[PDB]
Amino acid sequence: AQNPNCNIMIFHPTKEEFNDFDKYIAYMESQGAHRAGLAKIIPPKEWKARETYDNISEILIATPLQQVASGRAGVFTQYHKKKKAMTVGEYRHLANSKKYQTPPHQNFEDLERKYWKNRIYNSPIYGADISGSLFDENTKQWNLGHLGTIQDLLEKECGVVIEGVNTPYLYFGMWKTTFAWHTEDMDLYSINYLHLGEPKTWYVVPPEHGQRLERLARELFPGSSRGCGAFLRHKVALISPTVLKENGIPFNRITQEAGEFMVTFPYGYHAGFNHGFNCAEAINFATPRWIDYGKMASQCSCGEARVTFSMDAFVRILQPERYDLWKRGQD
Ligand SMILES: O=C(O)CNC(=O)C(=O)O
Ligand SMILES: [Mg+2]
Ligand code: NI
Ligand SMILES: [Zn+2]
Repeated sequence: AQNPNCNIMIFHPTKEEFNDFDKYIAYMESQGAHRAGLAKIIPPKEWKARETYDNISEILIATPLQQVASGRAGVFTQYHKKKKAMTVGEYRHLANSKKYQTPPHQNFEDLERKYWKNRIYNSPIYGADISGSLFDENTKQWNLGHLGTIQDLLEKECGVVIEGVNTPYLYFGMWKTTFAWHTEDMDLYSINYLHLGEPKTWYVVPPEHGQRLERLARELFPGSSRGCGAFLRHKVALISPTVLKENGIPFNRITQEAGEFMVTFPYGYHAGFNHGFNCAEAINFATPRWIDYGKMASQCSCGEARVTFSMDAFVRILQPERYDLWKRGQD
């Protein structure tokens, strides 16, 4: 079995290997990359996402989210307080202000220590979940707006045509902005490109061990767990690496830098934080190997998780027994 310790793998495809996206995902899996839940892909030196980032300041962040924490430094939840609209240029200035800017630090490890010590005492503002793309239309390789759609993959595998669309999303971050522990909707893959700015640190649990994270989370957030049998779908819970290690949960960590892709694999729980002002683009995708994970994915039906239009058909076709309860949760 390849990669039996479930380490995060890093790939350096050649320009020729960068042509065929599906083929390269399958190659990475042939080497055991999916066992980690997360892989890094460094593009060939000949590639670029677009020519410059000099003209992005007028993008609007219609609903910036202030991420307010509750709990203790290593075990907390966050809620999202909606703020007034602002442009990317306004948000960049805010990120760089004395109130929000990255503190002085020695290296990524020092900054990680500072994150986990101090995150709960601040409320950073995240420009997350903005429909759109920063890839040039002429970028033909690994262009996240030109991937094969999940609806087409379902149709190709299973024969059933379904409604829905699959488009990317932009994330404008600042120091301490946080993504809570989660798997993707319907335990899909994700791919994330860090277009510009400061790094993003990731934590990940191997898919084969995801239920160990779920059992810990039920113990650590006992009210939330009574509320909902899949409350990690709410995307609000944080658990630090120190707490994971104290509880014997297998995990790994890695820092993504500008110009790098990350891929999350089906049922790979992940969480992390931004180092300073940055912009990422991400989208969900599927392969043939995903279908069995989609059929088995948990679902939130308590009302909280509320999701996109296109999840309806995935539940309806892959999980017909759960459909009626899940849809009640949507309504
Ligand atoms: O970058 C973020 O805030 C969160 N991203 C992801 O969870 C992802 O790409 O799958
Ligand atoms: Mg602009
Ligand atoms: Ni994700
Ligand atoms: Zn729920």
